[PDB]
Amino acid sequence: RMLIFTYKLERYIKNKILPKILVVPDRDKYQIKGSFRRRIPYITDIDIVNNVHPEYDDTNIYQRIVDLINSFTNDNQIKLIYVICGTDDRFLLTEYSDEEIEKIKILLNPTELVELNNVNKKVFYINEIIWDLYKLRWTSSEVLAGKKILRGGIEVSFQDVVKNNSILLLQYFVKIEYYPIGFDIAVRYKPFYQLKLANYSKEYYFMLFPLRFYFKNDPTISKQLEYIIETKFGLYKQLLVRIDSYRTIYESGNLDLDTAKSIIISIIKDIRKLNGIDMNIIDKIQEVSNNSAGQDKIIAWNTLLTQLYTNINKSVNKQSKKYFTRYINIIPKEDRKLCCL
Ligand SMILES: [Mg+2]
Ligand SMILES: [Mn+2]
Ligand SMILES: [Mn+2]
Repeated sequence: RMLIFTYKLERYIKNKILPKILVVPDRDKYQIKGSFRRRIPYITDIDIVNNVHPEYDDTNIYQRIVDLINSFTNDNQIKLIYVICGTDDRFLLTEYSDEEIEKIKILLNPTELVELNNVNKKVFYINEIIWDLYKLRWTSSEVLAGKKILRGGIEVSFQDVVKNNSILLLQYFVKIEYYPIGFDIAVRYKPFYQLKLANYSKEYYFMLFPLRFYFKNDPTISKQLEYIIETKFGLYKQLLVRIDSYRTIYESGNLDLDTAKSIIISIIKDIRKLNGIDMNIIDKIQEVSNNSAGQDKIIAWNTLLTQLYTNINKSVNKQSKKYFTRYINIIPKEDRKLCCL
């Protein structure tokens, strides 16, 4: 039932999906990156680099994206949510006490902003707010229209953006089996922070990731860490990503009831395989599915998935603390300070 890696699935992806969503389908012109390249058992998403020059360049890449978009209009399995290309430099801060001020005029909610101006490495929640504003995320209709309106009413055109950039990102969601899966395609048409243990509070599961990088060239330890992260706790991570998929699709304004329901159904089934979960959250989700309807249901679910998200994090971090302490103690105290760069 669950979406697990198999070669039947990989072949289906490479044969039936990729030729449809890639700018250049030729196998020699694309590379699979990230977790899918490692063929992790609990598939989360697919990351791909598409090197399309000289086949495609500044002068014809737009029309090829238009072709892709149009080919999907009547395809219920594939949706191109965002085309990411360009930046809005007005949100290019210099992180100076005076920089910030000059941007508030174009923000709506700077309470959240001032509610975390408190206090040098917390630029993380600053960029966490303005990232979507700095990086231009084009919708399909904005791409087809060929123009985009920015905050404050500033006008921008897609052709200008491609001419001033070397790469664009296609953000797809694809219904592979029972629910949507993210496909991120980095399209190159012209010729990191989460690795520091210092930037973590006590998210012990995610703090294993810097450790895995540290021990990447140690066979015995890298196998153990890979097993722990990807198999023992693999489903915890997959469920977090799957909840992010709901959120992302919903926030973009493209989640219909049928898709929301398929996601919620898959989560209810799989959540029972986990340990330490407040199953009351699950019961609350079922009661929504019973006494709400249409959009109100989608919204109520979104709200409840947020609690569930928190709960899953809490649980996996708790069950992970010992594996962290174990492997961190393998590193010398002098070096364990600034793991791992
Ligand atoms: Mg579609
Ligand atoms: Mn990935
Ligand atoms: Mn991705």
